Amino acid sequence: IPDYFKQSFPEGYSWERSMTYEDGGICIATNDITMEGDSFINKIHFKGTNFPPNGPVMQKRTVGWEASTEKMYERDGVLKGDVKMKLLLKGGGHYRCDYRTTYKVKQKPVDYHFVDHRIEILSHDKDYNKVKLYEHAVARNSSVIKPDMKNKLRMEGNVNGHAFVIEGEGSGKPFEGIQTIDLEVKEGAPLPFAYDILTTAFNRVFTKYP
Repeated sequence: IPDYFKQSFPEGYSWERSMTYEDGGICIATNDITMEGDSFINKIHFKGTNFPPNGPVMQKRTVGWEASTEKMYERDGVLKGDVKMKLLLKGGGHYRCDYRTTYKVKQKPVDYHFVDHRIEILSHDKDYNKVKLYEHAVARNSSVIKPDMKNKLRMEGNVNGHAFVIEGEGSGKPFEGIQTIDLEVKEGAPLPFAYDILTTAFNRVFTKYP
């Protein structure tokens, strides 16, 4: 399996993602990923709208994302990833969302493969102003990048009219597909919406490819 994300460096890559929730809530996000030495640099823009004021996002009733499988494939020479995601609710149901991502990797001109995800909030303070987040990602069939590397990000976001800024400092194992990050809300505290809707926007370079 080709690893178009690691091959994108040192130059880097970007991605664009739509997230369509089952109750009309919609989020759009972009990330521009560069590398400055031992660290990846993520510049993230996140916008979300049409979340019902009584839905699980605006009432903070989500409990985490279910493990997922993302189908990675090529069309028109562009790398794409689709994954049906499920957000678990405190009452036991699932709140569904369709993710569609365009991965603008190094190679403009490039057999699908999968990426199995597990993402989890390991700890958080009361209002999620500070969050420790973890991801595990592995690709499976149908030396610019050190075994250990830092990952830094800044997100400028607006959800249902509420602006906010979040920055994170973390590290991971690019070749083992493991990473963690410490996230801090820098503007817009306290967030009035479910933190879970942001965590997947907080870098497929941290994926275990054969």
